[PDB]
Amino acid sequence: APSQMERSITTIIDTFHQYSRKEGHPDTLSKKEFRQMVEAQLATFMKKEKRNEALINDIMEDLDTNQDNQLSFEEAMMLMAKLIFACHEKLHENNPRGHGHSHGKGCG
Amino acid sequence: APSQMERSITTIIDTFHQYSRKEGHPDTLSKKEFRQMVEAQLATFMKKEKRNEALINDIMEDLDTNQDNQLSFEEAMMLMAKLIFACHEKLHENNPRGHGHSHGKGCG
Ligand SMILES: [Ca+2]
Ligand SMILES: [Ca+2]
Ligand SMILES: [Ca+2]
Ligand SMILES: [Ca+2]
Ligand code: NA
Ligand code: NA
Ligand SMILES: [Zn+2]
Ligand SMILES: [Zn+2]
Ligand SMILES: [Zn+2]
Ligand SMILES: [Zn+2]
Repeated sequence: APSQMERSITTIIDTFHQYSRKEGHPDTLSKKEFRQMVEAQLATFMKKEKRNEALINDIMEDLDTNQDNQLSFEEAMMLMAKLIFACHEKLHENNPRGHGHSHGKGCG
Repeated sequence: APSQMERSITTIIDTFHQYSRKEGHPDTLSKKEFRQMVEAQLATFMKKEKRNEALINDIMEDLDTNQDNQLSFEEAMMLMAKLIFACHEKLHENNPRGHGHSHGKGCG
């Protein structure tokens, strides 16, 4: 049976593929594909990015390290890593200790 | 609403926490916690690891880079990165092109 740790790893690759096969090379993200994925799959984690196209342009040029105007699976995971670490930090920030009660914000 | 890219990032941190808070430091994985997580959450991705304790010992000592006998969230993600990249490779291997039909193996 697939554990929830296994589904999360699969869903990440499944979601990258859902946007990489749309145009151009089927295993890389064009600008249109990456903006489409970001606006549709990272709308809460990147609430300021979806509406501010000026930010997606900065992110695309930082992730595209080999400067071929598309994001390989390796280049796109660099963002997924930064999100996981940032979500882990915020999750500890939204859950302070010593209050004597739970918090249910998660990360944003 | 939480996209499936957002749930996967949350479930990864939620699963690491489910095993890190059991004993010792609540944000790190002891040996018992990491073996417990691996055997319960990576049973298919690491089918040879769950039954072969000799492998979990190698993995624990490679992930524990600062040699304090526990895995921080940063040290444990190094494994999660290798799994994602290995699952992405195997997913292309299990889905050859040109057969004229789909494949449903995913990755193992
Ligand atoms: Ca593409
Ligand atoms: Ca590139
Ligand atoms: Ca612990
Ligand atoms: Ca350590
Ligand atoms: Na690739
Ligand atoms: Na930490
Ligand atoms: Zn791929
Ligand atoms: Zn409180
Ligand atoms: Zn934590
Ligand atoms: Zn076939």
